[PDB]
Amino acid sequence: VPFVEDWDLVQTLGEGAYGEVQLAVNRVTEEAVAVKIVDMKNIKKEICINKMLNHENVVKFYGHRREGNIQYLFLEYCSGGELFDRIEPDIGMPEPDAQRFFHQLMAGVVYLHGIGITHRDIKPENLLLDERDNLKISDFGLATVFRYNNRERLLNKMCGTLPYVAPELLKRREFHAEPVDVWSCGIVLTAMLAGELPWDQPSDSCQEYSDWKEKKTYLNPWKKIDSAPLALLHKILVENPSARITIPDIKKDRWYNKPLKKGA
Ligand SMILES: CN1CCN(c2ccc(-c3cnc4[nH]c5cnc(C(=O)O)cc5c4c3)cc2)CC1
Repeated sequence: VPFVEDWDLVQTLGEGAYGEVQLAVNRVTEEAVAVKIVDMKNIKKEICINKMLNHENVVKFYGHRREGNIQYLFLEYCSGGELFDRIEPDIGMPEPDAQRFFHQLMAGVVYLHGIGITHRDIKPENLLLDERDNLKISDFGLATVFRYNNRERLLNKMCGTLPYVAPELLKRREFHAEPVDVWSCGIVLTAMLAGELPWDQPSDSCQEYSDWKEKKTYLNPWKKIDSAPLALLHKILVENPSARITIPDIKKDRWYNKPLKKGA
């Protein structure tokens, strides 16, 4: 079965910081793939990190090939698109659906953290869905190593997306990598259950963030969220990253372990 690496473009799937992502369809084998096209006239590091990854909740990397100035990355096509488009504005989605996606998100993040990688930009636009609605983490363009030879490195680079970034990234010179990813997962959960982001950024200058710190959960988005997931959010969206809930303890949370959804 030759000619297994000959692709035909069809649709613009999206645009990232470095370039655009297009759907490409194979020749003989009829495989569909996502191809990231960046005009280099950062992606080197993105490719290196992608080569480390192999997990059911991480978008698969197939390979790379450059042509002078234009770098191509070949990646798994997720026909369900972005989680972003499953979130209904001002509504969210059914709690059992949110719970399942959150379970899969945690699985993916545990995997990454276990191999010493932090994503640094978790948000619904970077969480894709395959044909069976399985959630897959994508876009490692801001990802980096925070643990190597069993030694943790503190981060200092401000990066990510403001509504999703943890407060310590705006307040402290250095910070631990893992609690930052945990925080963004909490913002994702909030979005799934409310169809709105709670604040522009987690700063003292942001009224909506002050309200949350004051425990005004009679306001939106919190009043739309049931007491059980809201109790989890209270543990995740903690300002002090050392007091913030860790993933092992998220996995013990009452809502996290609530039977909600029937199998397929
Ligand atoms: C209304 N439209 C519905 C469909 N939609 C959409 C459709 C497909 C994708 C899509 C599918 N597989 C994909 N596989 C990927 C691998 N890496 C990336 C990346 O940004 O790094 C991005 C992708 C990626 C994006 C993303 C969005 C775009 C909005």
